[PDB]
Amino acid sequence: SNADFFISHASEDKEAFVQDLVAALRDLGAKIFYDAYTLKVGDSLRRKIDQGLANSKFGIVVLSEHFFSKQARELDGLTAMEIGGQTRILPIWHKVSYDEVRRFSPSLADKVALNTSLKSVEEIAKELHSLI
Repeated sequence: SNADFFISHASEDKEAFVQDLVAALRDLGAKIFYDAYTLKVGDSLRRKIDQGLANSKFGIVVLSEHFFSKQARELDGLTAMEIGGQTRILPIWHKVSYDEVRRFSPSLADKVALNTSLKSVEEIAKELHSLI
């Protein structure tokens, strides 16, 4: 577990917010990996999460509109608990509404998480760095 955090995200967010979160956290002296953790349609969240947790202390999942679009009701209880029911995984809500999160997964909407509409990338990096 060399790195402090690994960031799993949708490709559409990688340059815009993942990129600032990575830069801001590195600026504070934290080790982070974002190259291998982009999510593509057909990827297994479980496998990517286990892969990342084998090389890092914690994991970050960027919950944006793109992440939800890319990712079935029957299995929502299983997949949302992989994002929200893990002690070492912290989700970040990015540019999403409570009703959107609830529409994709009722289970996820009430789980404790960071939110970019409440803090700057710098405030989020400082708060994430404290947990380390």
